[PDB]
Amino acid sequence: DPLLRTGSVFGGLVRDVRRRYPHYPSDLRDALHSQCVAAVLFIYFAALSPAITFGGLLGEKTEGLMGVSELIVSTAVLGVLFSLLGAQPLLVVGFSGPLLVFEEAFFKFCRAQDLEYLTGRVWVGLWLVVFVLALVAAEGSFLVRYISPFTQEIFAFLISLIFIYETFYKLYKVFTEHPLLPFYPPEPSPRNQPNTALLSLILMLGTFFIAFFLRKFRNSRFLGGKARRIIGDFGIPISILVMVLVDYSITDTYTQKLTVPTGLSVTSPDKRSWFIPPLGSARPFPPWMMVAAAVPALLVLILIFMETQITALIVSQKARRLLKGSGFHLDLLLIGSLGGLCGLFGLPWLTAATVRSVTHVNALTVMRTAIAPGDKPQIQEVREQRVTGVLIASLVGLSIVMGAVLRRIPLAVLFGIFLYMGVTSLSGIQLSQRLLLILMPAKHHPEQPYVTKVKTWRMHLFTCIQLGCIALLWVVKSTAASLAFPFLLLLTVPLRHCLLPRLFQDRELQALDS
Amino acid sequence: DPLLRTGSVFGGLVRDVRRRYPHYPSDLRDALHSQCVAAVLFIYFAALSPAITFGGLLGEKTEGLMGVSELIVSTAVLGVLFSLLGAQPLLVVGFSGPLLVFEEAFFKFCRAQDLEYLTGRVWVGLWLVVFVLALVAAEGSFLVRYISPFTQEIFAFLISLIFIYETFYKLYKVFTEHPLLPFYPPEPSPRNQPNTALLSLILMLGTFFIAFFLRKFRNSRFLGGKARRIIGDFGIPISILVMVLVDYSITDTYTQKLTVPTGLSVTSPDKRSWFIPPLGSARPFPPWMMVAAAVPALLVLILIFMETQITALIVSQKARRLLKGSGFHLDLLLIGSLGGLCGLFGLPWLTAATVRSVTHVNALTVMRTAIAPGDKPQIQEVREQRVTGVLIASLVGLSIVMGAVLRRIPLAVLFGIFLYMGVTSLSGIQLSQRLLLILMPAKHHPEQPYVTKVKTWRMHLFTCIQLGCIALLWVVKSTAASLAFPFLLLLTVPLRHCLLPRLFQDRELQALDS
Repeated sequence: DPLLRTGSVFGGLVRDVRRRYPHYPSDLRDALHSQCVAAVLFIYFAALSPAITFGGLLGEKTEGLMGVSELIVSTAVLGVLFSLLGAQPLLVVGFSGPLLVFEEAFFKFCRAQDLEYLTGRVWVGLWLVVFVLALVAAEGSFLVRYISPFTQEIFAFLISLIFIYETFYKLYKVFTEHPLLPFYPPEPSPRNQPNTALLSLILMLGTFFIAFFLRKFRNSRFLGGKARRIIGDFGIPISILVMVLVDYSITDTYTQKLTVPTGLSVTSPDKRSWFIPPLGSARPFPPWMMVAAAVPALLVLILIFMETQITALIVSQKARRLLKGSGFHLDLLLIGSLGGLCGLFGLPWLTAATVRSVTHVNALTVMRTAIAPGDKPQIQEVREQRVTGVLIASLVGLSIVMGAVLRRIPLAVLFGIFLYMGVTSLSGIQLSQRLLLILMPAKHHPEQPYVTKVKTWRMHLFTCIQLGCIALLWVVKSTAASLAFPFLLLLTVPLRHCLLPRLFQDRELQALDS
Repeated sequence: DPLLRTGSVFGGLVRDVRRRYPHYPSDLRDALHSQCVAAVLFIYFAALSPAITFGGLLGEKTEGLMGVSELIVSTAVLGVLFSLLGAQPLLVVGFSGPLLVFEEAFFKFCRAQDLEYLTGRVWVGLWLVVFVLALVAAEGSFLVRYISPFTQEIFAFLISLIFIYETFYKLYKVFTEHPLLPFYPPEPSPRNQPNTALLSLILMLGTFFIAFFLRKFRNSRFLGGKARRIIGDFGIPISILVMVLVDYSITDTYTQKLTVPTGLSVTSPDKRSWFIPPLGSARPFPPWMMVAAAVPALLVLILIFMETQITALIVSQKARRLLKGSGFHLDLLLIGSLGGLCGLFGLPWLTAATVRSVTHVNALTVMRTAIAPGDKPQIQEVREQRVTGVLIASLVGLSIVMGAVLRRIPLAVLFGIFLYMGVTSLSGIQLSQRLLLILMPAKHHPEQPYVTKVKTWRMHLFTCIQLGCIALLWVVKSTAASLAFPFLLLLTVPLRHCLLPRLFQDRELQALDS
């Protein structure tokens, strides 16, 4: 009962510490295996590239005050500290879309009112620290009890679908940068190049298909059991290596490759330094802004709380075989305090990433080797340890000096890897199965509890409502009112607890939503 | 059984006629279905393109005396006549590699000795007619009882493997014609074009994958039974149409498309006409050549007999559920007589095609709709009829006036179709399963009779001998002694009946070889 209220200050934090910390030597010792190396290799690539993309976007939005080096430093430090001290070290922290939206909105507001951006960020971070401390001290993290699988399913489905859409849009942009022309006259990034878009498409599709086939090879009957396990664990590194070697042989064609800043320096050394004074550098900071910085801090608190808590709920489901324990009070305090203290040095705030954390958990799952003939395998265990997260964060931080190795990797392989991640993230959601059941005839449906106890036409209405909510949320995100997206999602909790009981019966709701 | 000897002249032919002809109205009536249209559409494309390729090669070899129009006319006429009068109308006649080798060798011999090529062909055809008549009149087609599944498996495996190899070599040649260059300066088929090789590869792979996925969609549970059957039957036409539309939308890049001669005319109107005089056109024909033309007639007879009878054996296996009957004496007489009479008009000889006939039979197989869950489907029936063969031959003959429609179809789609055909032709051979069983561990082998009654290491030696024979035959085909390939295959019949019993026991041989 981790969500019960105890009635004493900081009770949940003490309970989480006492529950999780004694397992520390086991956490250190569980990392001696060959699967952990493959997980590290996969998640390092899964986590490095979004940092570069969001750093480029952030540098574009904020006129070069924050860029790629700041994001890399923040990711490395926060990931190392969280994996060393967190109660759930399987979460992966990073940047996200809503954080970028908030940063751009706050930059516009600061520019309009003739205020300094970084000092405002400092005061926002201080207020966020105060609010998070006050929330944790009152055991305010027990409201996660009211987040039903309704909201979790909506959130996960929307996030994964958006992930896939952005991957396909990134592929599409190349076909407009390097179009297919009749004539290519002979001649500062290159533009209008031959054989580039088609080669990128081929590399992406090849990486995705090799990864998928190697993953399917695990459950086959060829070769020995040990060889099958070893080859299946290293499927994605093998795909990446094979496609990189294929691309390396063809040297006539231009392909875009990874770029990483060299050296540990701030993006704009002329404008700012590493430490941002809280009282103003060139101008005095007005006290009214110091007092009024609470509202953006409130918005950041709501965003971080929603994202982190929903991700922790999704990761710690009962069907995923999580044993050592979960922390709902310690992780929130760590993330909030570190984010608030990051404001002093001009670094962006971070939150737990849903797809990255789910992929990290999936990479460490060990299935039963005694697969029943013609039966879907069942999870045997999950390797709980802290070494992989620390290693991933350290590699992300250390990538600034490994530019020579990284400049040999094209982006299409990463596109294929992202496509595989997004596709495999959608197979763990009940909404996906209930959505596939629409096409199938009513007599082939499985023996799930929402099929036997619920009429066929009363189960499709639930899916219709969920899809309507997902579409409304996506539409709101796409328009100029995206800053209200974290609030609107929070409005699906009353909907399940105030309006759904008026339509569905209790016995139908208990089996449909569980 | 049709392979017994009766002891009276033309006994087998009379028995075949009396067995098959009464089913004629059923043969006409069984063609009223939607699957027959899909079969016609698939096999028309499967049969048209090899005619064009072999016509080009034949025109290259024989200095324009025989080309594409002659091959098209011969294919159309012989296919129509055979499908109207044959005892097994599911065979598809056409040209093949060994026939091309014999034609080139005979052309070289005629050029060396200063003789006319077409008159020599006329006399060779007359001697072939005489030999085939003498062979049939003595019930000489009872020796097919000695062709064990050993030889049939070797032949089918070699043919399909060569098919796949030629498809991949054609793709490689496409790559070599239009290389990937750094610069493409602007300046008789086009050469050194951009975006051609990669687009051709993409079209081939897309066609193959769409066809495979639509074939797999048949056994799923989505949609109704009628919709599943209809979509599965038309999988290959749908793939072709989709990829043709995809290629048609992109109008910037050059891709090679089907070319077909226009009009019904001989390839070289100056050199020759439609009728070849048997006594010599410009020079008297020496009688010694007339007498001595028997040896090439013997070679042609051996080739046609072997390949046609092995194809008829493969098609009429007991596991394929053939009901109406088979003809081993009527088909040989028809093919031999038509080939011999083709010499007078300067047309090439034809024989049954193994891959084409197997594909035609597969396209007409109806499986049981009551598929057991998690079980391989069982064949329900095969549609026996004469309409599809006549329609395919008529379409092949008529394609000389449909050039406008055909000039919009690229060759990469046909490459993908050929790849699918060659891949699906290898799944009906026991050698394929026994070759896959090498990789699997000894405890996962199925309950086939060659697993229970034969030791594991004594069933791998059989496969090793078969693979050695296949490799030796391929090596012989590749070198300059390819003209002896039909003989060497015929030497595998004594090997199974004189030497294999000295190694294997009767119990092992009876289960390993049917």
